[PDB]
Amino acid sequence: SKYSQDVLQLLYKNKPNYISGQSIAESLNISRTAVKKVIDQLKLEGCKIDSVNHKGHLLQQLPDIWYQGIIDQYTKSSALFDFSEVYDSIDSTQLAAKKSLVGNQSSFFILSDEQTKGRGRFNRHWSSKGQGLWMSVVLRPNVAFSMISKFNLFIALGIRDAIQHFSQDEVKVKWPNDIYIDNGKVCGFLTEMVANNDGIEAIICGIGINLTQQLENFDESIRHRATSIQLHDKNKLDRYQFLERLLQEIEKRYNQFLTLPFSEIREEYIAASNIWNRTLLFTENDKQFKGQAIDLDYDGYLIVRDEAGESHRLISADIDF
Amino acid sequence: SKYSQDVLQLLYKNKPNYISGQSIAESLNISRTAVKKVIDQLKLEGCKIDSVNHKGHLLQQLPDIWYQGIIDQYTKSSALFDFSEVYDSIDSTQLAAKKSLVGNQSSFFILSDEQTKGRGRFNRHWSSKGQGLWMSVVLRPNVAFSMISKFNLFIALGIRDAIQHFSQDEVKVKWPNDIYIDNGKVCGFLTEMVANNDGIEAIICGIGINLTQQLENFDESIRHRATSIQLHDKNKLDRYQFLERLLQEIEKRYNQFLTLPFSEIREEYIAASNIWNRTLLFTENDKQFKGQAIDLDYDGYLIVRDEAGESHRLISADIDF
Ligand SMILES: Cc1ccc2oc(=O)n(CCCCn3nnc(CCCCC[C@@H]4SC[C@@H]5NC(=O)N[C@@H]54)c3F)c2c1
Ligand SMILES: Cc1ccc2oc(=O)n(CCCCn3nnc(CCCCC[C@@H]4SC[C@@H]5NC(=O)N[C@@H]54)c3F)c2c1
Repeated sequence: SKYSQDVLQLLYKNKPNYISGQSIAESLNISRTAVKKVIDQLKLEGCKIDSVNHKGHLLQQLPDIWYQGIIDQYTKSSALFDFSEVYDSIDSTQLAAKKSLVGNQSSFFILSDEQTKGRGRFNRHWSSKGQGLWMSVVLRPNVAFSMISKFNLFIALGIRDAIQHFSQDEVKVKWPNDIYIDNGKVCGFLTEMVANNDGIEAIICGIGINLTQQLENFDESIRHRATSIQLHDKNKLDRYQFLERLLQEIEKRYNQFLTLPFSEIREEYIAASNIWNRTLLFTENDKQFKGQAIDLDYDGYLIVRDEAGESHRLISADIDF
Repeated sequence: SKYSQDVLQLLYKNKPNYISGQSIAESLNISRTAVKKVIDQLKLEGCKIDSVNHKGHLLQQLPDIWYQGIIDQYTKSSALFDFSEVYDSIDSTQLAAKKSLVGNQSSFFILSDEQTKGRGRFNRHWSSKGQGLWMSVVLRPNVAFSMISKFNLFIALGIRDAIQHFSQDEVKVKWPNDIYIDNGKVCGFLTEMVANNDGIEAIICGIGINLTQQLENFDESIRHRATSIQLHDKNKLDRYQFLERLLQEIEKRYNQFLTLPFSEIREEYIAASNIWNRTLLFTENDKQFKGQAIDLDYDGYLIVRDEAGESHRLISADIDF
């Protein structure tokens, strides 16, 4: 409805108090009966809303659907993000972000319940409705373009922390672009930039996180190597609580990226990684080789000793277990 | 008119032969009288068209206006460019290019007679109708993002050569981003990219060239340091001939960029530069200093000895004479 988001936003703003239908009606300049109809539709879409005669309405719980009016409250109080765009379905949050950043210096993010053309690294296929967080973040660091790599390392730890807050099981980073919970890939992200020789015009970080998929919801080919946050959380995973936590952690790590050399988080990163003490398969255009991760150095390069005993120093790699 | 571009394209395709009105009418499935009206309007817009009873029409000369139908013939025979977009007016060819490249791997260029929001380096103001070439080129080199700097060096020589073909006076490059004809800035360009750690998604090269401005057409504040190609060409500068030459040279230098190390053009570059043997003013965020250009090294870095005797090695700089 035209006013569904405004009513939802009023309900969210007023937790933990009940708000009367009349207060909503006056706030939006519509009748009591249009408020009641909007609230009925919200309950029909899966809003858990307690209604009490003479007292009004209390939003208790949101469904597994993104609502622009709620996310507006997230950006309103954000020192980092100017706005968000929220979609039920699009081709890709990353395509949208790359278009929306042109011609302005706004920091913002784009969320979609579903992507019809989700793309990962190397143009690989990735995005079902209701089961995952599909998000692109656009930021404006005043730094040289060579700093993209370090951004990628900082943001990994923020994403890992946010997921770890909801998982009873250990959450690890696979350098440089994925997150795992006990052999199951729960998240992929990729950092892209627009830049020139004078500096970066935008960072676009694309983040895809499996939230509520049950094993039955993964292809039988990938079930053993894929997982969702819900499969490691004894409690219902609430996507809004999770998003709030993810944005706090993104901001924390972005400010670290702007203020700290990577050598100051390198030990934490190494201890959060699951690439050690195992044979790794590296793909590099037309050539593939096996090797071992020896170190992650002060500049974020992975130090590798390959099967033939030769050392490599890689800013990035395409790694399989 | 709906068919003005199709008729213009037929006339251009048929040089050096005359084409009859009937042949155009049959080609486009319209009447002789609509062909005659279109041709009258083309002549009114400044098309020099010879019409001869019983023989037909010969396009002899185009006005100082960009026509999509002509540029289509330029991209049709190009091994490099898939298409172009041609505008009478837009905010910026570079904004448009950055939007049009999202979600595809096409190579293309964007031309506008006028820009209302032309922007150079550091968001500086730059774009009058009828007097200049305002163009953005989008290319798809399969290379690492650190290669942007070398692209910038190769393209400089192509732009310089194209201008030099029409100027009786020596044309020089001011590293890293401008072209001069005897103390007059005739061109600015800037190379930008979209990239991630796995490689470049697009090069966007924005090129602005003063073509036909007379000194009266420059602000009185910049007249002594600004120039146009026309002011150094005893012959009428024809913008289409010039564009054709500029695109040949862009392609030549792009293929060099893809195949040669910079050390193979470094000597030519040094001999084409006008930054030697003079005091230069460098601006670097909040600090400014004076210095001398000592060398351009094998990697494209400018070697500078500053006024205090300290050496600097700069991938890029903000330089004034
Ligand atoms: C979690 C999970 C588990 C098992 C999987 O078996 C799969 O086949 N897949 C999909 C492909 C994952 C490979 N990949 N490529 N690039 C990356 C890193 C970048 C991924 C793109 C992230 C976001 S999604 C929102 C935004 N809008 C886009 O179009 N991209 C970005 C990968 F992990 C499996 C996946
Ligand atoms: C020729 C000429 C002579 C005298 C001048 O006195 C001036 O004030 N100006 C304008 C500013 C020139 C400084 N500049 N900044 N970045 C650069 C390099 C990048 C310039 C942008 C080029 C293209 S134009 C098509 C495309 N679409 C855009 O928005 N940008 C690009 C500069 F030379 C004078 C200029």
